[PDB]
Amino acid sequence: PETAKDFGFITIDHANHSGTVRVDATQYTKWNYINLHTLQIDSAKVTAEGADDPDTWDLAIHRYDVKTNGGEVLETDYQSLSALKNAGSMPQGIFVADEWTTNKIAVDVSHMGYLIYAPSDFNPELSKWLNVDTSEMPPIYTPSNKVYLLRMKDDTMAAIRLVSYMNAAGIKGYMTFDYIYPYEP
Repeated sequence: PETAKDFGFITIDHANHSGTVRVDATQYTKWNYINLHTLQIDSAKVTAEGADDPDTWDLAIHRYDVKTNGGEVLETDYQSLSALKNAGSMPQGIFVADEWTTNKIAVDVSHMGYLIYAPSDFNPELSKWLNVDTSEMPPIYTPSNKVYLLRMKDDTMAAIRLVSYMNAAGIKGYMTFDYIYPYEP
């Protein structure tokens, strides 16, 4: 059995500043908004005319796509939140902001010659957490297994690591990630 109690902040550890988020991102018509500040989940429709973003959010997931709310992401070389925590040093690298896209966020795959996209923000760096090789029949799914640093507008930081992109039946689009928020070396 799988209820609504199986989605959202399924794990919260206020002492360790850690937790686990699980969202159903199988629909092409929806954004799943995550608020790491309030430990809250929300969703809204996304059409060919864009989306209705809530007043407050830190990141959003559509299928395997990620967008941030004026945030910037760095893909670290660490493959564990523990490995990052132990390093005791801020990982160096260029933080990547969102890009404005008109051909990335698919909202209608019913013409699959034609594929309808939403004009939308997109973070190409955090979305690296899953690679989908479309030149293969069927496509090949390769998770980076890397730890991502998310620097939000207020200069607070989160360390995100995708745990799974499939449910127990192998259905793709059920996204589970572990985080450290707020992350401080």
